[PDB]
Amino acid sequence: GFSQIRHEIPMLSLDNAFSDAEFNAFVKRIEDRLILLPKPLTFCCEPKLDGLAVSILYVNGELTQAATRGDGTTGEDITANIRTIRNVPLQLLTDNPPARLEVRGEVFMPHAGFERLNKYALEHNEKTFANPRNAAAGSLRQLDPNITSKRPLVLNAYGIGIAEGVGLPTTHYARLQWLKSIGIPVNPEIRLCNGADEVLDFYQDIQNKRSSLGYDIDGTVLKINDIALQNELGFISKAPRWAIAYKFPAQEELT
Amino acid sequence: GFSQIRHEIPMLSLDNAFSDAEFNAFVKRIEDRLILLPKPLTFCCEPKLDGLAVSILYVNGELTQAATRGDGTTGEDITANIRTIRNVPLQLLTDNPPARLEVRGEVFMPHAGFERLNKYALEHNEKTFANPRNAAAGSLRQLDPNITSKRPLVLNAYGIGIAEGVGLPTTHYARLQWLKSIGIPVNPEIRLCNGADEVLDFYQDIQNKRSSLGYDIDGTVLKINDIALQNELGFISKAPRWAIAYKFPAQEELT
Ligand SMILES: CC(C)(CNC(=O)c1ccc(Oc2ccccc2)cc1)c1ccc2c(N)nc(N)nc2n1
Ligand SMILES: CC(C)(CNC(=O)c1ccc(Oc2ccccc2)cc1)c1ccc2c(N)nc(N)nc2n1
Repeated sequence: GFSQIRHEIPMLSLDNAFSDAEFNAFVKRIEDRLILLPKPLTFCCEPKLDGLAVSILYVNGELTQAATRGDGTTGEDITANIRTIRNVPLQLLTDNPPARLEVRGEVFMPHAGFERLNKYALEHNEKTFANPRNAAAGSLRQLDPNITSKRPLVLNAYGIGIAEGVGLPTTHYARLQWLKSIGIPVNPEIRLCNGADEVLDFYQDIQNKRSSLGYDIDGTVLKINDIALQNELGFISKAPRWAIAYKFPAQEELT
Repeated sequence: GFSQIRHEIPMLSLDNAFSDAEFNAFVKRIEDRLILLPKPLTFCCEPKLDGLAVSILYVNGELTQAATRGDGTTGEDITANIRTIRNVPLQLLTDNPPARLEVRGEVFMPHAGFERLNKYALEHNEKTFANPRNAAAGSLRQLDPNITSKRPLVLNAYGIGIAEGVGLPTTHYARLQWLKSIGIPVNPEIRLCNGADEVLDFYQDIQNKRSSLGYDIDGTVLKINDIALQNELGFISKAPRWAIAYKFPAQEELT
């Protein structure tokens, strides 16, 4: 199979909200927690794309390795597969590439590609992919990078992991803009919002085009723009490093 | 339904190991991480019981509230249900109860009870419980605490959450012994181990009696005994507090 890769920096998951009610609930939880509410709190609002999350490493501007999210802590080495994705640059353009930079984002299959692939499948006696999401995951997680080569995949960056030879801007949005400039792809629907009301609008606007843009949008990820606040706000951890459950082999049936 | 309760302190999950290989892997990961290996590292080795995890709160010795684990961050108020569990004390015996103490452990159904309950079910035209685990969960999560009253449940403590009017000992094992003395039930199979080899023995010994003791044992949870090291070792977190995914309502079918 694929070589396993332990992410130097974790690939955390997200809590979900399925209503404005739960969303404000989330906001309030933050306000209280924050030492002093800046008023009115700015969120970097970006669309959540339907696909597979991946981590790409750049060493002095050169794409050197990539992996799948895995369990969030260990993924699979899909470097070669990643190089086949056109919109993924092999070289960051800056003249001053950080020592090491880890770009994170969604790999996905737009409607046109998805539709074409499935047309081919059906007409050639092969189960079609249920959705662009699943199609993406399979197209990408290929032992033979040539197959991945022929699948229409696209990368939309949303974050950074390791980062050394740099002093990243203080705001997430500023960071995404930097990633753009150095040649990395990031969704253009990302906007800045002040206060729930404003965010909720973003939510509505995006939802009213979750499929109209040419690709699938799962929902919207809302993040506090100010990096300092992020550090302050913390991480809703779970599972200790000092312990572990060593489970017994499954119970067998009678007979 | 049940009133929701947000755990003041989280109810973390555990990583698993299904082989000595993965176990040592876990140990090594710790040794490296630790600033200085004390040699040879002591683990509090306790059996992992098959059932439901619960959190019981004592205010000045009095059981005042209890809840289910939920998603680890929010559970259900099952206080009344808990009071029906015999081996759960309503009053900690010490003359000096902490301001507030939160005891955590597994609620479960031993073989005898499980078997009896199911005998009744079958003979009265009712689906039997597949296992003591499931039977426990259902017997406990009852809107009517009287039903829970008639199900044979048992509590085996394994940890502490909130703790105020106290200065808990420096070792987990010391802490469990304290919980015993103040009247709380804890599994007697808990032993102390030095170095993998020793732990691995515990693993074998317990596995060779995972059902022979009169109740079901899932596996064995291994923890570093020294609380200081625990703090040092940290928490393998996942999910930020500064962000959240606001998902769109599910996709609908054609027609
Ligand atoms: C926000 C984050 C959860 C990424 N963030 C991280 O993975 C992450 C990881 C370690 C961090 O810091 C730590 C460093 C060391 C230890 C622990 C935490 C901080 C953020 C996320 C996840 C999924 C997303 C998605 N599908 N679409 C969009 N648009 N954005 C998304 N954003
Ligand atoms: C070790 C722990 C994961 C409990 N520990 C915690 O829930 C926990 C929670 C917050 C902690 O500290 C924090 C406080 C605030 C924020 C974050 C962490 C530390 C431990 C656990 C889980 C399941 C067990 C089981 N089925 N059987 C046995 N025998 N032991 C078990 N032990």
